[PDB]
Order: sequence, then structure tokens, then C-alpha cells
Amino acid sequence: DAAPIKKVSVVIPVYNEQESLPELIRRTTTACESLGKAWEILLIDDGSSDSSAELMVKASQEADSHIISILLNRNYGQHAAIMAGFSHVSGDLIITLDADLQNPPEEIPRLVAKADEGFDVVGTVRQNRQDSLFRKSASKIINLLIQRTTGKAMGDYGCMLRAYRRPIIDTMLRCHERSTFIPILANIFARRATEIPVHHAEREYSFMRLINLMYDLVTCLTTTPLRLLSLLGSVIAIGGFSLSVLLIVLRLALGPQWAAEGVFMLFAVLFTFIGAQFIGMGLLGEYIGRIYNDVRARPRYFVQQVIYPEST
Amino acid sequence: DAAPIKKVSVVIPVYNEQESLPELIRRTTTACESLGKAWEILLIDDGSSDSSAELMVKASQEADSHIISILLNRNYGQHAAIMAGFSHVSGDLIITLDADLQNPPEEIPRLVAKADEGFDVVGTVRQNRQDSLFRKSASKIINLLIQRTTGKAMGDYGCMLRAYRRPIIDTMLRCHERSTFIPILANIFARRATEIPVHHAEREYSFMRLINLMYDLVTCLTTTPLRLLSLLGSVIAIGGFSLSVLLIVLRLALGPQWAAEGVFMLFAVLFTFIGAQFIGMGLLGEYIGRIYNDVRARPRYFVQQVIYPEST
Amino acid sequence: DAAPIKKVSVVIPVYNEQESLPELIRRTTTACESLGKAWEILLIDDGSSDSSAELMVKASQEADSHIISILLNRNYGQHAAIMAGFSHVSGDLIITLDADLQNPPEEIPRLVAKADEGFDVVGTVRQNRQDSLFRKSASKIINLLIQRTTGKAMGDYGCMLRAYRRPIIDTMLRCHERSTFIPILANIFARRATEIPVHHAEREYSFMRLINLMYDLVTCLTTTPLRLLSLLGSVIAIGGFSLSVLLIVLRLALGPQWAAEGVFMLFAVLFTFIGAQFIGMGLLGEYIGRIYNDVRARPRYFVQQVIYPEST
Amino acid sequence: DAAPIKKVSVVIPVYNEQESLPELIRRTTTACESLGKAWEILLIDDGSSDSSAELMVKASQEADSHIISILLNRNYGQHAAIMAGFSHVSGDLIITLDADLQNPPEEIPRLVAKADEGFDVVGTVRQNRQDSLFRKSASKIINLLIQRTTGKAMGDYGCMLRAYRRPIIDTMLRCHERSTFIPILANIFARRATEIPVHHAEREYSFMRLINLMYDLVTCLTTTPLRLLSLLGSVIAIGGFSLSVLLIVLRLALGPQWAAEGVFMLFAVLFTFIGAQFIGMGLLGEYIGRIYNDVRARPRYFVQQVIYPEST
Repeated sequence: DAAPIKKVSVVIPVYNEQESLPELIRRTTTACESLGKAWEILLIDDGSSDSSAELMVKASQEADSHIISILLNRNYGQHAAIMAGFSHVSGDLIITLDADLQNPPEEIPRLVAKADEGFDVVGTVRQNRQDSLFRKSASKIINLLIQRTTGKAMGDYGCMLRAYRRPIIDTMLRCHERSTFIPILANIFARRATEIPVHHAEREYSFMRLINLMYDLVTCLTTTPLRLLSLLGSVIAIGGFSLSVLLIVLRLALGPQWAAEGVFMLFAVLFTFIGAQFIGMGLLGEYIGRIYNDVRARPRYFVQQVIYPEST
Repeated sequence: DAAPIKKVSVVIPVYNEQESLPELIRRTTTACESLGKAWEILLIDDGSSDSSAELMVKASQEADSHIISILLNRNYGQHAAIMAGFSHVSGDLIITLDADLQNPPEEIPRLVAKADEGFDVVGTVRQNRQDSLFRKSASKIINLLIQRTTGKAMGDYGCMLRAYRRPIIDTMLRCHERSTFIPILANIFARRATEIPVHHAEREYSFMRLINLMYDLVTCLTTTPLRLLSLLGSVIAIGGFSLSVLLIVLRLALGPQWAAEGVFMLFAVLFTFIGAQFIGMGLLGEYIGRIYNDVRARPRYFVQQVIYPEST
Repeated sequence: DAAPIKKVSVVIPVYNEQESLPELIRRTTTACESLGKAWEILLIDDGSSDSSAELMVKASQEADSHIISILLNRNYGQHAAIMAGFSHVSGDLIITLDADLQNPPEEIPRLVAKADEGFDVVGTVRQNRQDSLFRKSASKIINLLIQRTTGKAMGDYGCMLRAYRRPIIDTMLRCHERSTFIPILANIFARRATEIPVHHAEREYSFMRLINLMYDLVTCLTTTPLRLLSLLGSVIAIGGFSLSVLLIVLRLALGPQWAAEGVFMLFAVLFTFIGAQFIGMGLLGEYIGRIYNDVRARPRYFVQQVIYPEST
Repeated sequence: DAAPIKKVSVVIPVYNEQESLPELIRRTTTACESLGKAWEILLIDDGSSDSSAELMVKASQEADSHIISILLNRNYGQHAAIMAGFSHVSGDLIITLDADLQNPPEEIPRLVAKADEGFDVVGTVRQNRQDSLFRKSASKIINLLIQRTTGKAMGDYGCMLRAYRRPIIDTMLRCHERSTFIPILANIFARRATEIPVHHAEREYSFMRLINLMYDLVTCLTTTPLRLLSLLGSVIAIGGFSLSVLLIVLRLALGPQWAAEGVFMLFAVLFTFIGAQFIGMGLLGEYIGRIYNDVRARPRYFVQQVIYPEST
């Protein structure tokens, strides 16, 4: 069906944005008014300490305002702020935006139009951002891994400008896992998805953040690394056993060859035991991985429609 | 008691079966009409992309149809589709069938008749399928393991044609474990079970699927592999300690014997420590295995009847 | 307070006891009638296959019977049968008995009288059973461990004849852990406990059962074995580092001493790394143990009475 | 806002305090009466065996008493007693005090006044207690770690005299984790916190308690130790591989150098494998740590206020 969008909800986490709030609000309001549909704006203050909350309250209390302000008691994180925002939306299309104006609000109409064609998730890709070699390689690896796992590609995973339909948000609200990534979670349930190119501000994370993010993504996406240990251990054990047998055969055939042959055979046995240790660790990982999946308990399926035979 | 069957429910997962749907529906309807009992057919579309959903809807909307069509929003897996089907059945006997017509629908009456004799689970075994040596050995090993664990044998675990009674499905719906195998889960609760031989289409998984399936079955059935590590480590440690003591005794008795005796004693100590490492890993596995069982939280018991003394 | 007992409930698991059921029922009924209090008897059939269920039903339907019969759909275990029995009791004192008549039913009045003095849990100890050396040593070790952990001693943990008050059973019904031991669980919540000596039939487990039972008890009682790994690793690492430093100091002081000194230093470094490995395994165990305790989620406390100040 | 306090609740765990109860009650009552606000006192008996319960009941039943007595069926721990006390409070400011009179009750007015300035958590620091070197170093390390993790410093973590506002207690009641530390849990949710200096009685834990407390704090605060294993393993593997390559290059360039060069190369390979083992253990820890966090399931966020646009 061609179920169209009739209301748009915008979610913007706020944390120490005193300088950028006025222009952000003005541009977002103008962009939303250009849609021709009903709309609302949600501002979530993640425990700011620079008078942002007062500005948000003033904006909410202004005449003819479409802004809903949500105040958290302290800082909890951008992911938690976004999840809190999702719990108070009312429209059928949800859009996430950055409060630093790094992504222009003027792109919202394009996302709305694309979603009106029948897509559940609409993403964005930043053009010619000129990242460093390591960051570009990491982006390529992450895109390939996500495409292989979820079946949907993602050119830019760190981009904040994205659109979701209401059922996607409803299902994502059912996942209580503390460590995750919202764009991956959306694609885990999306049927139809696409991405479009966008531009960005030319000028505006540390390495320690990058390493932790890589670990989080790998743990959220797959458990194969636990499986690779058994393969490595089996290879090592087979090599060690083959060398041990070959040493005895060679000594029995051509007699003694070196003064330290016994040491070499003992080293081969040691390598075999070391490989067995890797096999054991992989065996433990097999259970640990399933424990984790059962613990975080994502939904198994969703039913779209049920057709019963006519009663007559 | 001889509680007989009065309604039969058929569950068939569908995923890109546009070509086989008409003949499948016709033959299944004919077979069900030959029963003489009330019946219904459930078709679950697992996110097909070849117009199967439209055919299913058309079949459901046709006059005098006994077909219930269930549509999923996207692909989730055959196990999830079967579980969704179980949530919408209404009969007291449940039959699972394959949509590729590899197993003929004409065998259903035999399963119904066998179940009418008082069996809770009725299975099937394919005759003279002529599998490869490795697959046959794996089948034998799996059958032996399942027989030892659940107390019920299974000649063919990969066969899809099986019948279950309503209480079995109800109890299986209480298990939320993500990784499992439905036939094993049924036997875990079944009191009386049997299998019968069937024929199959002569002509129509990859090795990577086989290895993962073996791991899944082993993890679902038992935790002994975690126990074997302690035995291995104890054997290694005892051997190493015995060799270390023997070396000292021999040197003290008959004096020096080799130039590298100290190296040999150090290797023996190293082997003892390596065995201790296996013991430690087994110790960790002891807790991990119980954590997993507590996490997946299968039902502990089911009460069939309670008899109170007469009030008078 | 001297809250006395006014009704006694007897729980007896049944599994293939066709021969012993009549005498068991007769003697238990006589013993219960000698109490002078209200009483009931619960018989749980754990999937017997020797006509025990029919005998139990006949006994329940007999005139002036105090027997409640509970039938399970199949075999699940003695622990599960006892837990099912606890879910249907109605008295304020609960007694567990063995259906093989190994423990005479005539001891019940002594347990009732002892419980009437104000004890929550009353146990029994078998006299001069003349067990083997290993079994006696295991019993002593288990008794010491339980006394140290729960604060209550248990001379015989394998004895089935025991008495519990209703609140103890109610709290034990709140623990859903699959692997546990009921007598230990009772003492975990009991305030006042005691044991008394009893006699037993002279004549009537395998080693594999004993080893598994030891592992279950150790895992249910404590997590210290995970802590011992770090101590062992630290000792090994300190020894290795000390030897490595001593070798260098000795060589620098008195010059070269042996041809294989470098090999010895390398072995010392290897031992240090091996100790570090034990430290790491202990570090993992630290988290695993707490995960297990949080998973099995036993109750934290129970409130006996609350006194508010007089409203006036 | 300047929401002031209007009722004060005092929580005091009791365990064998027969001697100190009268003076404690008298001084606490005098201090509370000096506040000028409504107040109540909660006494929790943690299974005492020295007639403390009778004294508490007598105090509760005395005329014009503000004391609520809570009796536990047996001993469960100070943390459990405090949690039980929190479940029965009614005021908007909660104060915890020690029953041994080590911390004078006369400091309560200072805490109330400080909390009236708008603080959520108010702590205390003991001056010139003259602890040993190891204990002082441990205190410094714990303070630094807590400051880095929660963002709030704590000069003395072992001090019992502290004040909390009602929402903090309400959120802490939502955390069911068995192993934790209440002051850290409070700061995890507090927005504004402070500490003040206090005095203490000059004269009145064992080393085994200190080690367990350190492990508990480390496990409750962070998971970095699981991350350090991968770094250590990578360093070891890189060093071993570099040495192995250097040995071959040197031998090919300048020819043979030592009789035991092959042994050295084998040792280098062994070190590389040992480092790989550390990497694998860190890989397992990555999943274990996230499993633990998902298991103990702390609240993700709290909403303070929501402002909707004016309906007109």
C-alpha cells in the first residue's frame, strides 16, 4: 500500500548547545513549515550546565510553538536521550538530527519525500569529507560487516541524520540491551531501506573512543571471533602432531641427526597442548555467546497481517 | 484414555515457493479432505520476494477455503516462522510439512492414524536416501546422543514431516530460548513417542552449515565437554608429576644419565602447570554451564491430574 | 511465641514402588493417626511404569482417605516431584519421606514433637551405617563446608527424612534455580535448626553420581575456587621473577656457572607468564561468579514483624 | 527550585547493640528534636541474639515515640537491613547512622542544613583518623577511581554517616544487584553532591575483608581489567615476532652465532603463542563484561520534567 506520512517528529539531543540553539530552532522550524504536514519538535536536555534548559523552556512556552522540551535529572548519554525522546513521540515518521548544526536541517524535506515512496529506513552519506586513511578503512570494514550481517549496507554509520517509521521505533523500544547501535537495530527489523547523499559543514573522536566503538560494533554484530579460536587451535595441534610423528619417523629411518632432537620433540608436544588450550577456550566461547544472545532477548518476529477464510 | 483427534492443523513455512504453491495446496487439500475430520491449513510467508504472498492471500480468500495466511514483515528464519504458526493454531493435532514437496503430503493420514493410537509425538524416517559417509556418521552420532540424553531415539533429525499434540506445542511455546531444535524440545516433554518409515523425492546443506548445526546440537543437548577438560588436565598433571619424581629418583639412584636432564625436568614441571590450566578452564566451565541453563529457563514439570479424597 | 503445629503434611515421591506401596501407606497412616492432629498425605508419581499410579488413585478414592495423589505427565526427577508436592500442601508443618521404606515412618512423631519446641528445620542422622572410607570423608568435608557457609551443621546430607515449617517452604518456592539442594536452601533461611539420631534398614550411588553431586554442592555453596586461581598465579609469578633476578645477580657476581643458564632464565620468564595466565583466569572468574548469583536471584531478606508507634 | 525538607527519616541497622541502644536512642531523639521538623527513626534488627529486639519493641511502644521497629527473621547482612529500612521510610530526606555511636548523632543538623541548600547527596569525611599506610593508599586509590568513574569524589567510602533525598532512594530501590555499594549507587544517579568534614570517636577490618572489598569495588565500578589483557597479549606477541624475525635475519647475515639459537627461536614462537592466549582471554572478557551489565540491569535514565506547548 501507499500509506503516506501525515505527521513528522524531530528528535534532537541537547548537551551544552547554548550558542547554537537559536539558529538551530529557527532553521528547523522553517524547514518543518515547508513540509505541508503536521509536525512537532522534541528537545532533550542531557543534564546541560550552560542555561540551555531555560532557553528550551522559553521556546516551548512561546506562542504557537510546536516544541516539546524534555529535561533529564542529570547526564546519561546521547543514546539514552534519544531513547527517552522516542518514548514521547506521536508522529508516524521519526527524524533524528544533531544540535551542533553539522548536518543542515534543510535536508529534511528530501528524507520525507523519499520515505513517502515506501521506505522504512532512510539514511544519509556524507560526500568528500576527506577522512584519514585509518578512519576510511574502518568505515569500509564496518560497512562490509553490516551489509553481510543485517543484509543492508550503511555507507556512513556515524552520521546522525536519519529517518525511521513508527513501527521501527516501537520495536526498537522493546530492546533493553544497554550496549548497541540504533542504526543497526533499525536495519535488523527493516524490510525496505535506502541511503542518499548529503553535504555537511566542512569544519567542526579520539583513538580511545574509536577502539571502544570497534569493540562495541563487533560484539553487537557477530560471535564469529569466538569460533575462530577453535580453528586456530586445531591448526596448531595438527601441525604439532605431524611434526612430532615426522621427527620419530626420520630418527628411526636415518638415525640420529642433531644433539637437541629431544628438545624439538618436546617443543612439538608443547605446541600440541597449546593448540588444545585454544580449542578449550573456543568451547567456552560457544556457550558464552549463546548466553549473551539469550540475555539481551531481542524480539524474534513481527506479524504484519493475518487473513482468515471468509466465514460464509 | 483413548482421547481421539477431532481437528488437524497443518503448518507450512513459505519462502520463495511461487512455483510449487499450487500443486502443494491442491495435494494438501486432497489429503486433508480424506481424513474425515475437521482441518485447517496455515501458510506463513517468511518475507518472500516472488509474489508468494499474493498467491497465499488469493487462496485464503477463495470460496470454501480452510487456509489461514500469516504474513511476516520481513525474513526472520524457518524456526521463527514455525513458532509464529504455532501461536495461531486451533486444533488438537499439529503437523509440520515442507513447502518444497520433498515430503509428499499423502503421508498425513498415516501420521493421524498412528497418533490416534495414543502417541504424543510421531516422527518419520527417510529410507535409502544414500547420503555420504560423513553425513551418515553424523546422523548416527546425533541419533545416539539424542537417545542417550532425552531417552527417545530419532533416526532422522533433519526431516520436516512430524506430528505433535496440543500440550506439546503449548509447552514448547513456553521456551523462549533463541537457539534450539524443535524435535528435541518436543521429546524433552513427550511421554510416548514413535517413528515410522516414509519415502521421499529422489532428487531435490553446505559444510559451514553442518559445522554450525553440530555445535548448536551439542550445546543444546549436554554440557559434558566442559567436564572433560578437568579430566584431561588431571591426567596431564599426574603424568607430569610422576615423570618429575621418577627423574629425581633415577638420578639419585644411578647418578647422572644425560646432559639435558634438567631441561627434561623443567619440561615436566611445565606440563604439570599446563594440566593445571586445563583444570582451571574446566572449573570456569562448571559455572558457565549452569548459568546457561538458568538463563534459558525451561519448564521444570507439568501436572497431568490431581485427585483429592472424596469430601464425604 | 509458642505457636504450635495443628496440621501435618507428608510428601512422598513415587517412582516404580509397586511392591512397597501397600505397607508404606499402612505404616504412614498408622503413624499419622498416632499424632492426634489433622494430617494429609501427598503421593507424587514421577512417571512410573509399573501400575503405581493406579494403586495411588485407588488409595485416594478409598473411603475416609487422607491421601492426595498428584500425577506427572512423565519423569522429571525427584527434586521436581518434591517441588510439585510443595505447591499443593496445606498444613503448617511439612515432612518429606522416602517411598522405599529405608527410613521407618514411625519416627514422624519425634520430629513433630521436636518441631513443637520452636524449631524451623529438624533433621536426622543415621547411626552406624558403616560407609566406606571415601564416602565418610566426603560426608565430613560436606558437613564442615555447609556448617562454615550456612552456619548450620548437617551430619547427613543424603538423608530424606526431614521436617520444615510453612514459611521455609514458601520461601524455597521463590527460588527458581534449577541446580540446588533443598536441605541447604532450607538452612539458608532457617533461624533455629537441630538434628536428632535415627535408625535405618541395614541393607537396601555410583562414582559418577558422587562426582557430579560434589560439583553441584561446591557450585551451590561457594565461589572461593575461582578466587584461589589468582593466589596460585601470584605465587608462581613471584617465584619466577625472584628466580630470574637471582640468576642475573649470580652470573654478574660469580660469572658463568652452567652451559644452559640462558635456558633456565627463559624457563623462569615462561613460568612468570604462566602465573599471569592464572591471574587472568581468576579475573574472569570474579565476574562469572557474580553473574551466576545475580542470575539465580535468591530472596535477599524476609520481614517477621513491624511495630509502629501508637497512633495516640 | 528551593524545595525544602519537611520530614527526616533516620535508618539505623542493629546487630548485637544491647549496651549502646539506650544512649544511642536518647542522643538521636535529642538531635532530631533540635531540627524543628517532623521526623521518624527506623531500627532494623538483623537477627540479634542479645535481647536487642525486646529493647527496640519497648522503645517503639513507649508513649510519644517516633521509633519504628523492623524485625528480620534471621541475619542477612547490613546492606540487606539498610535496603529493608529504605522500603518503609516516609520522609523526603533519608539519613543513615551507625548504632555503635562511632559517628556522633549530633552532626545530623549540619547534614540537614547542607541538604536544604539544594544538594541530593551529602557525605562526610573523618579527620585525622591516622590509618596505616596501606589503608590510606587504598582509600586514595578508591577515591580517585570513584571520581573518575561516577564523576563525584568520595574522601571516605567506609563512613556510614550520609544523607540522601527521596528520589535517590527510590531509584536505588530499583537496582536488584546483589553485590554493590550504596554510596556509589547514589552518586550514579545524583546531580549535585558535596562532602563535609566531621569528627569521630578516637578508638573503636581484617585483611581478608579488605581484599574482598577491593574486588567488589573494582567489579562494581569498571570492566577495564578485562580490556588490559588484550593489550598485554598484543605487546607480548609483537615482541616475540620481532625477536623471531631478528634471529633469522642475524643468522642469515653474520652466520651461526650460538649453539642454542634454535632453542631461542622456539622460545620466541612460544612467547608469541602465549600472547595470543592473552588476546583470546581478553576476547572472552569482552562478552562477559557486557553480559554482566545486561544482567544487573540498572535504570537507563530518569525524566525530571516535561513541558508541552500551550494548547491555545
